[PDB]
Amino acid sequence: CPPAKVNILAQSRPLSEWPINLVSKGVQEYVYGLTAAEREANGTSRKSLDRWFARTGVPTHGYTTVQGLNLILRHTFNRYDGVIKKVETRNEKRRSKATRINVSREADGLPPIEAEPEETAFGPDGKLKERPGINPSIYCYQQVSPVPYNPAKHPALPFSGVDPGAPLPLPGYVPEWQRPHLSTKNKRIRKWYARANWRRKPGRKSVLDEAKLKEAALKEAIPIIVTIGKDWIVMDARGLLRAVYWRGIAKPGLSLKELLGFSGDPVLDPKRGIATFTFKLG
DNA sequence: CTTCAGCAGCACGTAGGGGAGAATTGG
RNA sequence: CUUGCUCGGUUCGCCGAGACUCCCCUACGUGCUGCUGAAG
DNA sequence: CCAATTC
Repeated sequence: CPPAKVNILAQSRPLSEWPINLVSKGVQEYVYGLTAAEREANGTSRKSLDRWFARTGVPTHGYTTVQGLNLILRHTFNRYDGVIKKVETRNEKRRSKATRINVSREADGLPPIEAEPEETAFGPDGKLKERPGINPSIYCYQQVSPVPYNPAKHPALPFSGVDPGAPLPLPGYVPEWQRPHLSTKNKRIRKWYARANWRRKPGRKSVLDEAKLKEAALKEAIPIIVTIGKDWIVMDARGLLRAVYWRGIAKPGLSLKELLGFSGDPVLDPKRGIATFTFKLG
């Protein structure tokens, strides 16, 4: 299941202010640090995750979605136990080392020697020692998936979305002295607005018109709008188009129905202004 | 003006926890 | 092969050669900064 | 349709 990247183009308000991000971070800040006998009492239903949000003092910000709540609760409590799992596995290896030295101990016939003490992940106050930090990932789920852009349905915005089904489209003077060795083989076709062509390096003298490349990248945008609640993330499927193009899956035959068909559960990373997409099973 | 000594890191490997859906279905 | 990353050519118009299992977290290191205690 | 259920 190889990954792919999409650069977020448009959004209403920053990802970190989304109810999904807020509720995730709250759940993690509450769970993270809890005595081993507290996580038992506080450790898939509308009813279950409507008393869990009352027994625990984790407020919900207007986000009651089973597909949107269970995820956080599945990851958090698996991390809290992988932290204990690191200590437990190291202790298991320590006990294996004790067994290894004991084997030779019976062969020598001497009484067993003293063994080093073990460790835990909790200190004396009952709280966790290696407290895991807050993952900022805003995971997306089935009912809120990458949909193409249709200006009739989605909110007005300067963009231009192609029809669900149509084979997607397949300055730049290439001057005469540039044509004795133009690449006859198959490779990428960048464009005039590509930023690899305008980066500031000493052998270059026309560097980085600030808005021109950005505008000509946005003109030909393939937008996809994941909409969670009243918030929307308008994406750029070109990064997804490249991945299927260079990985030998579709050769100039796809639309914004088959492209997205190649997982509708993206992982959004708010800090980088990026989106991550998975593939199918093969 | 030197060895070492123990914490931290702008920086780097490691090193090991975790994560990366889609099929009914009711109302 | 439309975004995006790395590195090169230039007449400054884009051209060429590539990477593409990624994100978070805990800790620790080696070179350099910082606080100290030994020896003339 | 679309937010809830399985596994």
